[PDB]
Amino acid sequence: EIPLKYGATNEGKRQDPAMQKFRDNRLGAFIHWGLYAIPGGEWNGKVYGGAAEWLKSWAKVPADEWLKLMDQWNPTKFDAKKWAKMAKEMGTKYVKITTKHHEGFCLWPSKYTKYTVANTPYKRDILGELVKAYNDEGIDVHFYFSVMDWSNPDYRYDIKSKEDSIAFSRFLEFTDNQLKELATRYPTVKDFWFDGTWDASVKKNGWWTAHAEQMLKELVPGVAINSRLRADDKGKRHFDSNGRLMGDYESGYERRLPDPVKDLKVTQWDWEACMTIPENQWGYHKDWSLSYVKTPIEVIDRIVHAVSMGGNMVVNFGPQADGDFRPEEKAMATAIGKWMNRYGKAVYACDYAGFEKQDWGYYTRGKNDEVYMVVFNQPYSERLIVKTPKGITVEKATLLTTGEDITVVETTRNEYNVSVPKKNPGEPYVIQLKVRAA
Ligand SMILES: C#C[C@@H]1N[C@@H](C)[C@@H](O)[C@H]1O
Repeated sequence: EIPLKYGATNEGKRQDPAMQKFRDNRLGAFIHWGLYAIPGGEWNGKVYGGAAEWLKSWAKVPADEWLKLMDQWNPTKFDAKKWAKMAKEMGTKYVKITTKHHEGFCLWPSKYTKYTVANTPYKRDILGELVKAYNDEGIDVHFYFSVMDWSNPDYRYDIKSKEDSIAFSRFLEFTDNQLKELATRYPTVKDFWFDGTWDASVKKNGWWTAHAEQMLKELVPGVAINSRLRADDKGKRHFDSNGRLMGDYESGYERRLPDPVKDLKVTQWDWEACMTIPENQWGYHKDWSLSYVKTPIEVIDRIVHAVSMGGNMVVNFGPQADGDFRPEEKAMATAIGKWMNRYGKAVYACDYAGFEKQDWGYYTRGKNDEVYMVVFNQPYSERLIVKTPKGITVEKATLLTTGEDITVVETTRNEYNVSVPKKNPGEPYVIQLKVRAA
């Protein structure tokens, strides 16, 4: 045991109702909206292939010139109520919103900088409009916050002098102020998801990360805080020097997911994954033909994968400069929505089932020990292999949509062949099992 003052706080998984809710939600959407939406990946006639929200970096644009985009910020098609309806129709139980990205432009009228929605032609408090609209639909709201801030010159990448230390100490107070502001202006917030905490300046200031966590939990009862915020005394991030998880949930699976056979360790803690529709674009990019774009079933597969291993999944959207969503994103949300409406009993409020992974797809476990087989790969054998843990038998199988009974044949001790449905469902589908222990 190494002694640590700013290491892990939590024991195991939080089991208060607020965390249970965060967990049971399972499916979320991510919104990346900021000034980067205006150029849409293009600067000075040149289209850059990197992530559009990092365009300031790719095109080497100075802060003053970048933040001048505020003068064109006028999303006349924006309508918080439509956005919330879209999220509702997709089947998302929560939404995570970029309050401020690396660029430093704030979607709420912060008192602590001039780079906010207030100083734009649009003027209005976008974030407040969204919080109300989503909450009205019964959708929880979570706040993305970039610690790294390219708009504030007291920011430092590292601490190489007392001068740097002085500047950065001012920067951390500025940050605390924005955070307190967010927590008190918008007290229904359920989570803060920190990003841009990877620089050596932050790694050297673990105490501040632990402080930010404590500060926000005092202000917002039951609020959740991601692991990404946190560094310990030694600069170890996410998990501390004694290997204990910091924050309330693990938050490293970004555009990738744990292996279903090798990474079972993740079922021991809460966690949340996020993903993009193209290969790597979070903010709006005008040309999606530049990388592979996932199909709905590919996205659905990742959602169920996450849940099968006891984690949440958040699918990202990068709204247009005008405040509307591109056609591809509307189609995606609608498709995910249709499927969740039919099969979401195997997703919402479900968890790791403790069964050995099989090739046809994923198991999930319901709140009353339902075991759901979510089938993505249809075997030509017409038989779906189910190997049970010790002491578990399978008493019945049922097609979720129709209620029809599905033949279960015992092949060996602890193994069965569950038949495919008489009629091929033509899409990833669910069979529900009734199981019994000894
Ligand atoms: C890097 C990086 C950032 N982290 C992802 C969640 C996006 O915000 C991306 O731009």
